[PDB]
Amino acid sequence: GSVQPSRDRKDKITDKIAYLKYKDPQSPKIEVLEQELVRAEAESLVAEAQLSNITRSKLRAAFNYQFD
Amino acid sequence: MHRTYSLRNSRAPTASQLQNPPPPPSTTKGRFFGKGGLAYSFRRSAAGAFGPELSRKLSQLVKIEKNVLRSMELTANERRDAAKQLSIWGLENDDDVSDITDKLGVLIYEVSELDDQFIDRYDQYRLTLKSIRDIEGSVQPSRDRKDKITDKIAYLKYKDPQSPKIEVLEQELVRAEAESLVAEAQLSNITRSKLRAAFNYQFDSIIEHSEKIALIAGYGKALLELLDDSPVTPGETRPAYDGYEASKQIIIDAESALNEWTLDSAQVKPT
Amino acid sequence: GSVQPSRDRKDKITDKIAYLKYKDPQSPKIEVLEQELVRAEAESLVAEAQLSNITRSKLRAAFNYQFD
Repeated sequence: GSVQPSRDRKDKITDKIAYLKYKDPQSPKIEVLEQELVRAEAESLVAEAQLSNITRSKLRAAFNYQFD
Repeated sequence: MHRTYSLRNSRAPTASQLQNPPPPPSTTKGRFFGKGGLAYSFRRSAAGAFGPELSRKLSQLVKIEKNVLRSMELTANERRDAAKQLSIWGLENDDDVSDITDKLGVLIYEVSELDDQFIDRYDQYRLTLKSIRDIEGSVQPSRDRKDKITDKIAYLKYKDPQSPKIEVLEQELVRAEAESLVAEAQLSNITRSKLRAAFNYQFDSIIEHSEKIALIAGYGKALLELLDDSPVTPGETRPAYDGYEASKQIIIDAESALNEWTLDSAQVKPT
Repeated sequence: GSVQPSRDRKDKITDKIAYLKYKDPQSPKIEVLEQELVRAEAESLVAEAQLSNITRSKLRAAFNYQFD
């Protein structure tokens, strides 16, 4: 649930990028939004990796404890 | 700066100062403020109060240089008006004075046009700086979030180490730290690459403008020989002016030299 | 004036293509609109060529007659 806002922000920012590049490619925020998008993409990649590790490690452990 | 090992406001004179003593301070430095305008001094303060903390000094610089640009366009219009007034006033005097004043007004109008072109280039450089201002202002929320999250981590680990959000907040903090590291790297690259490029463009505009005005000054100084300082006794009068062709040739040569000027044609060679 | 509707249609169709490919790339009219755009582009290229020839040939001739 805490990871989800990261990807929500990523999709919102990429939607804004698409809208700005479609309506007016020569926008003042031509590349600042793109750089913010790429740093958010790096953060979301780290978040997805840690989410996968923690989910798959606490599923195999909580269910192991439950089965014990 | 031409300062000296002294505790006074006096500055070390240069070779030009030794050859030509400096004139007294201008009589236009009247005591009101030197302000120019209330909006001029309030726009900067308004820009320097709100907005992101990181993009605060840069916004102040952008606003100050916008005021620079406004005052420069004002002085360009003022100088072109002065040239027009000189050309108008040249009629009442002799033919040689009229022609010389007309050519000088043409040169001053050309200087004003070059000033306007430099104004456009300055605005381009200001927009280049505005881009880095915007990117740093967008970067600032990332680090603001990082500090807020680390403060929350410290508070939670101090008040109750066995909190339900024991490690989710830490993982969110580390991913935010990775994002902030990428943001800082890209901010450094873009800031340091658009500072060295916007200022390079600004200096190119500066040297081009300076060379063009230097050529204008030299050509006007060579034109001023057609004017004569010979005084006439009250009874006598000069023969008719005949230096029209010389002035025409000198202004044609000035225009040709200005048109031919390029970046590689600059004769200024710094050591 | 008769040539102008061709380019007006070309810009309208390319705007529609951009809008459709931004809002939903997997649109049912995925490639029919693109093919219509390319055939309109060929028609507009022929129109521009003939407009240039006729304009530049009747300017040099009408003005030659006027100068005569």
